[PDB]
Amino acid sequence: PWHHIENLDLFFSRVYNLHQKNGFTCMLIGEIFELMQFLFVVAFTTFLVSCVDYDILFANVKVTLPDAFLPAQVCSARIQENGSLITILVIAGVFWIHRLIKFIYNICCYWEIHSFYLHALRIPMSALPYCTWQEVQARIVQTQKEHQICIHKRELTELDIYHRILRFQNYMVALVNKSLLPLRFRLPGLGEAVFFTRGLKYNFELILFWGPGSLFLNEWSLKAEYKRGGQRLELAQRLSNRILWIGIANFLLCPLILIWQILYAFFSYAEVLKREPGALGARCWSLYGRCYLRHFNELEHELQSRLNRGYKPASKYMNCFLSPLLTLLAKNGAFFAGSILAVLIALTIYDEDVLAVEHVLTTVTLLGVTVTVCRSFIPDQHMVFCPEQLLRVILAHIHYMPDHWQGNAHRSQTRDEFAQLFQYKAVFILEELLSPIVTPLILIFCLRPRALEIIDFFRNFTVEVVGVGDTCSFAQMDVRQHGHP
Amino acid sequence: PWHHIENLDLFFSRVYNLHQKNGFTCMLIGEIFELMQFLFVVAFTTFLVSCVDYDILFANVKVTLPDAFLPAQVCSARIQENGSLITILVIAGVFWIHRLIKFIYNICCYWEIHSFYLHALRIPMSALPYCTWQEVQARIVQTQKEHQICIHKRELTELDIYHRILRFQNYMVALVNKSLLPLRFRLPGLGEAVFFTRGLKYNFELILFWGPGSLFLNEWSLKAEYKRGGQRLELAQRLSNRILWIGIANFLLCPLILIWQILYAFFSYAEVLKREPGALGARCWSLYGRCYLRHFNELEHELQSRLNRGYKPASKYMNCFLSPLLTLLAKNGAFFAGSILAVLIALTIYDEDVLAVEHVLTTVTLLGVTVTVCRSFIPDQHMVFCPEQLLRVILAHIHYMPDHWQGNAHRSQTRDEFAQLFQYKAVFILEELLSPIVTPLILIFCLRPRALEIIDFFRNFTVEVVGVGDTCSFAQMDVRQHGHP
Amino acid sequence: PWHHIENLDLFFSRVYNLHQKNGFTCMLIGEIFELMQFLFVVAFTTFLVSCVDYDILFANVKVTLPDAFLPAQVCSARIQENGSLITILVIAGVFWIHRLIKFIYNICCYWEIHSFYLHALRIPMSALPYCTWQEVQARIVQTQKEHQICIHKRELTELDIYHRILRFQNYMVALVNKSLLPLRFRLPGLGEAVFFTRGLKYNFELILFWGPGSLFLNEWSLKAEYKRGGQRLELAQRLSNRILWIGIANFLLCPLILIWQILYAFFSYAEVLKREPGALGARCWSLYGRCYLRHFNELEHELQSRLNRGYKPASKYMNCFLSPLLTLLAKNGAFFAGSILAVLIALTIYDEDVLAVEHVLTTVTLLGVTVTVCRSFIPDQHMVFCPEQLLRVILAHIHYMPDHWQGNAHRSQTRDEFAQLFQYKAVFILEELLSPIVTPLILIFCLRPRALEIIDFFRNFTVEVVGVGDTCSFAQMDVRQHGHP
Repeated sequence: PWHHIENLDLFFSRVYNLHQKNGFTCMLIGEIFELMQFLFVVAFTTFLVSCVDYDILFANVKVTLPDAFLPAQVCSARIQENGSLITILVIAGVFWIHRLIKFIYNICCYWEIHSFYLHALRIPMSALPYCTWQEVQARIVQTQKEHQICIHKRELTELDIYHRILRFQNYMVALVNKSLLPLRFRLPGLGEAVFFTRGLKYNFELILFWGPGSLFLNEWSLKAEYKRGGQRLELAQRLSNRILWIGIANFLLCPLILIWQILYAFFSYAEVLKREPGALGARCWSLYGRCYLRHFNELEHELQSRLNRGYKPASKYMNCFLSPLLTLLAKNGAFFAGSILAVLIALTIYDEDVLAVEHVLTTVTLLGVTVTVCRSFIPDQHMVFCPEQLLRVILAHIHYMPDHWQGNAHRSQTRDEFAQLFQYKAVFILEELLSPIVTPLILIFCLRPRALEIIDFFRNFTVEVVGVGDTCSFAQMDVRQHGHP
Repeated sequence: PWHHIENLDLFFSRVYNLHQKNGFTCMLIGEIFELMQFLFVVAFTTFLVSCVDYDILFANVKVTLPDAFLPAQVCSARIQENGSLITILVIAGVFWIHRLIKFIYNICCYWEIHSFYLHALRIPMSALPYCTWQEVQARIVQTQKEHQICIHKRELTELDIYHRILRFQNYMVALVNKSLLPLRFRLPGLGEAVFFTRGLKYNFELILFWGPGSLFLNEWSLKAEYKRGGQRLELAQRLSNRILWIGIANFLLCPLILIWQILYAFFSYAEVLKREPGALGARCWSLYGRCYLRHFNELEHELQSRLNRGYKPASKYMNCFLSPLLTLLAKNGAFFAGSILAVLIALTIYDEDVLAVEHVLTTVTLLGVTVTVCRSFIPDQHMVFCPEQLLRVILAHIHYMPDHWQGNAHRSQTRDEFAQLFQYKAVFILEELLSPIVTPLILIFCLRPRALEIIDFFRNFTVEVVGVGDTCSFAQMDVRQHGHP
Repeated sequence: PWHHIENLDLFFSRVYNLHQKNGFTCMLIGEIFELMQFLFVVAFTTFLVSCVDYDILFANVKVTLPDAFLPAQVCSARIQENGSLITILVIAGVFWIHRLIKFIYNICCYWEIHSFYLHALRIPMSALPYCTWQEVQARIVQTQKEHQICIHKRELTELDIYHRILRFQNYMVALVNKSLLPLRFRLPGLGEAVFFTRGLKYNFELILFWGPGSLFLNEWSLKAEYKRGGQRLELAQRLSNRILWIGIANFLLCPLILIWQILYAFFSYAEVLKREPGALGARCWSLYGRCYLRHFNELEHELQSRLNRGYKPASKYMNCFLSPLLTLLAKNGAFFAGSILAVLIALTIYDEDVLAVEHVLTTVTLLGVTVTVCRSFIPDQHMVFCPEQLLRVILAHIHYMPDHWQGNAHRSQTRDEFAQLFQYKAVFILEELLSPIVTPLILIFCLRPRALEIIDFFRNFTVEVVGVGDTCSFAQMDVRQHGHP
C-alpha cells in the first residue's frame, strides 16, 4: 500500500505530526475538542445575546436561573428575526462545515499513517511517547526495503526526510532573515516595532505556497516560468495582483475575524485577570523570534528544546531592568487600595449586615483585583544583578545574537532589541486582537511593492536536490550568527 | 536506678525516641493532641448526626446558628435511642480508654528517660534539638561506667545500640527484600500492583513479633523450638492457624476501621481539595519504598535524610513523563469552565442582584473548583528533558536501583517500576481507605500458604550476637544493590 | 553656576541621591506620593471617626453607602466640636505644612542638580537608569576642569567624593561597632535584645550631627572646643543636658507618634494578614545588621548588593532550625479548623440558604484565616540540612561574622546571634510600634551616662583629610572581621 503515494512531502509531514501528537487517539481527541471549542463559543455567545432576558435576572420568593431563560420557541423566534445575527450565523456555520469536512478527510488519511506505524515500523501506538524522533527516523530509513516508499531515488536518507518535512519552513526562515517581508515598522511614540502575527504568516504562506495560483506547481517544484529572468516584470506584476486580491479579501473578512478574536480572547483570558493577573506579565518567545533563532533543516521539537532551555535565563535577564515609574505607581496604588480594603474587611467581619449595603460587595471585589494587579508589578526587593553572564548563558542556547550585544549587555538598546525576540504575553494578546485590522493594510501597501524582489529571491536561491526536488539554498546568507545544528 | 532494666531494647528505643521528638514536653503534647484528635473526630461526628436538625438550617427575622442546635436534653435522648450508634460509641470509648491508659503508662516511663538524659548524660532538655544523635550516642557509650546499664557484656558499643534499637526493622527489611511477604499482585487492567499499607505492616508485626504467641519468647530471643528443623510442619501449621485467627479478627473489625478511615480522610483532606488540589498530586515515598531502599542497621533519621535529599530529583524525573490525554482533557475542561465562569463573574460585577438568583453561588463555587483542579494537571510548557542525569542523581542518594534502569532511563517500564517507590499522595490516601477491606483477604488467602517458608527463614537467617541476642543475618542476600551505610 | 556652592557635602549627596532615584521625575513623584500618603491617612481616619454614623450601616428597601455618610455640614460641625480631635488635627497640619515647605525647597535645589547632570556631565535624564555609579563618578572626576566645583584642593578624587557623601555614616558605623551607643539590653524571659529602630537612629543623628547645637560647627568641621581635652567634663555635661532635653521632647511627643504608627501599621499591613500572612514571617536585615556589616567608605547600593546576594542562603540557614512546639500547634490547629471548615463548606454547597444564618459567614472567614495562618508555620517536610556550607556562603557575601561561628554552626547560640542581624518582619513591625514609647527611656537613662565617653571618641578618632575636612578614623578598631571593600 505504501508504494503509490506521489506526495512524500505530505506523507512524511503526517508521519512526524502523528508522533509529535503522542499517537492517534490523542490527535483525534484534540481535533474534536478544537471543533467543540469553536461550536461552544458561537453557541454560548448566541445564547447570551438572545435567550437570556436580563430583566428578571437583575431583579427589575427567590428567583431561579431557569426563569431568566426564555423557552426554546420564543428564543428561536428572537434569533430568526435579528437579521444582523443570522447573517453572521450562516457564515460561522459554513466555516465550521468546511472545518468539519477537512477533519473528516484528515482522519481517513491519518488512519493510514497509524497502520504504517503499526505494521511497517513495528512500533505499537503505546510506545510512541517513549520513542525519540531519532529512533523513528532510524526505523524509517533502515526498513526502506520492505515498504519501498521511495524507489526512484537510489536510497533514503535522514537528510531526505529533513528536506521533505521542512521544504517551506526553510523558505520562510530565509525570507524573514533576509528582510524580504514587511515586519518592521516605525511608529511615533514607540520607535521600532516588529509586527509578526499568525494572520500575517498564514497570508504569506497562502500567497506564496498554497493554492493553485502560488509559485509552486504541485508540491515540490516551483513553476519553471519562475526560473527564467526574461520575464521578471510580468511575474512581479502578477504576484502584485495576487497580493492585492488576497488583501482585499482580508479587508472584507476583517469584521468577522475581529469579532471572533474578541470573543475568544474574552472567553480565554478574562478569568486569568481576576484570579492570577501575573500570568499575563510572563514573557514568551514571539513568532518573529521563532523564525530568527531557527536553524536550517531544524524540526519543531529541536527548536522548542533550545527555546525551553533558554527560557529561565531570558526571564532573569529581562527582569534585571527595573521600571522605576511603574514600581512607584504600583506601590502607591497597592497602598491606597489595601488601606481602603482593610477598613471594608474589618467592618464586614465585625457586623455582617454591612454585606447587604449596595456597593460593598462590588467595591471589595474591585479593590481586591486592584491590590492583586498592583502587587504583580513590584519585583523581589532582594534580587541580584548579573546581566553579563546571563547573555552568555542565553546565547549558549539560542545560538543567535546581534554582534553588538556581548559588550554592552545592560544598555537600553539591547533590552529594546531582545524584547522583540522575548515579548510579553499581554502584548501577544493585544497584537493578536489588532491583527485582522492591520494585516490588510500591511498586505496592500507594504508587501505589494516588494513583489519584484521576492521574484528574484526564488530565482536565485532555489537549488535542486536530487531525489527531493526544489529546495531553498542553505546558510550562504551569512547575516546571522553561530550555528551548531 | 539504671541497673535493673532487663529490657535494654525498650530502654534504648525510648532514649532514641525522646531525642527524635525534641524533648519531653513536645512528646507529651503530641500524645495529648493525638488523643484529642480522636476524641474530637468522634464527638463532632456524633454531634453532626444527632444534635443538628437541618430543617430550620436549610430554611424549610434572621435565624441564628444556636436555633438549629437542639438543647442538650433532647440531643442526649436522641443519642441514647439510636441503637446502631450507641453500639459504635461503646467500642470507640473502650478503644480510647485503652489508648489513654497506654499513654498514662508511657508518661511514667518517659519521665525516667528524661531523668536519665538530665543526670546520667548531663544533657539539658533545652539542648536536645541542637545535639546530633552521634553526640548522644557518644555520651551514652563513653559514660557507661557510671550508670552501669550493661555489665553482663564486657563493654558497650555503638553497634550494640544499633542492634538494640533496630532488632525488628532488620527482620522486616530482610522479609520484604526476599519476597517472603505477599505485597505484589496482578490485577486486570492495572498489571503489577504493590499493596503495602500501615494496616498490613501492623498485622505482620503483630503476627510475628508482638503478643504472647509470636515467634519471639520475651523480647530478644525467638523460642528455641524455632531453631530446630525437626518440627517444621507443626510450627508452620501453628503459624497458619495464628494468621487465620488474626485475619478473622480483622475481617470482624473491618466496618469500624473503615468508618474511622472515611471520617479521618474527610476531616483531614476535604479542605485541601477546595483550596489547593495540587497538593494531592505531589508524590511521596511509599511504605514499600521505605523498606526497599533501607540499609541494614540504619536508624529512621539516617534513612529520612537520604529520602529527603533525593526528593526533588525524583519529582523532576517523574515529571519528565508527559501524560498527553490528561493534559488535553485538562486544557479543554479548564477552557470551558473558565469561559462560563468569566460570564458569571462579569454579570455579578455589573449588577449584584444576580447573586440572589438560586443556583449562581453554587455554580460559581463549583466552576472555580473545576478550573483550579484542571489547571493543576497542565505542566510547565517550558521544561527541560534530562531523564538520564536524574537517575544518576537519584541513585547517588537512595543507593538502590534495579540493574535494568541505568541504560533505558526513559522507557515506560522504568517509570512504572519507579512509581511503586515514589507514589502519588492521592493513591496513598485511596489505598489507605481500602486497607481495612483488603487486609483480611491478604492475610487469610495470601500470607497463610507462605507460613512454612517464613519458618525456614527465621531458622536459617538468625545469628546470635554476643551480649545483644538473636539478630537477623546481614546483607548476605545480595538481591539488592550498592550500600555505603 | 557650579562654582559658588560652599556645601560640597550636600551637593554630592544630592548628585548621588538623584541617580539612586532613577532621575528627576521619579524623585518628584515619590515625594508627592509620600505627602499624599500622610494626607490620605489623616483625612481617612478623621472621616471614619466623624462622618460615618455606623447606625444605619449596621442595620439598627436596600440601603446605599451614601446614606451612612453624613452631609458635609453636619460632619464639619461634628469635627469642629470634638476638642480632643481638633488639637490633633492642628499639629498634624503644621507638621504636614513643614514637610510640604521642605519639599518645595528641595525641588528648587534638585532642579539645579538636574541641570548639572544634563549640561556638565552630558548625561541625559533618560540614560540614568542605565549608567552605573562608577560611570557617573568617572564623568564627575574627569570633567572637573570645566565646571570647576573644587579649586581649593588641587584636584578631585573618587576618594574625595566617597568622603563627602559618607562623612556621617562612617561616624555612625564607628559608634555602633565600638559599643558606644545603648542598643543592647538584658530582659527577663528574653535575654539579650538588640533594640535599634529608625527613631533611635534619627535621635542619635539629631543629637550629634544636625542642629545648631550639635558637635559639628557648619557641615564639615566639629567645633574646635571638641579637640581640646582640657574641658572634657564641661562638654560632657553640656552634651548630657542636650540629650536630656531631646529625650523630654520625645517623651512629650510620644502619644502623637504612637497614634501615627498604629494607624500606619494598620493601613499598611492589616490586609497582608488576611490574604498572605506568610509574608510577615519572611526575614529582613535589621537596622543594626546594616550598621554591623557595613564597610568604611561604602555607599548604600554597594552594601545593598551584598545584603541581596546573601539573602537566600541566610533564609535557608535560618530555616534549618525546626521549632518543634510551634509546628505541633500549627498542625493541630490547622487540622481542627479545616475539619470544621470542611463541614461548613459542604453544608454551604449543598443548600445555600445556610449562608443566611447569622454567624456562618464570619465563621467561614475566620476559619479560613486560621487555616491559612497555621499552614504558614509548617515547613517543607522534605528539606535538606547543610548548616555548615551555608555559613561559608553567607560570610562570602556579608564579610563579617563573630569568630565563634565557623565551627559551631548549628548550636542554639549561633542562631540567637544571627537572628539579631536577620530579624523577622513581624518583629520589625512590632518594635517599630514600641519605638515611640521606649526611645525616650533609652535616651534619658541609657545614653545620657555615656555622654563622657562619646566626647573622648570624637576627640581621639577624628582625622583631618586635606581638602575634605574632619573625617572619622578608618578601620584601626580591629573589633570586626575580614574586609575586601
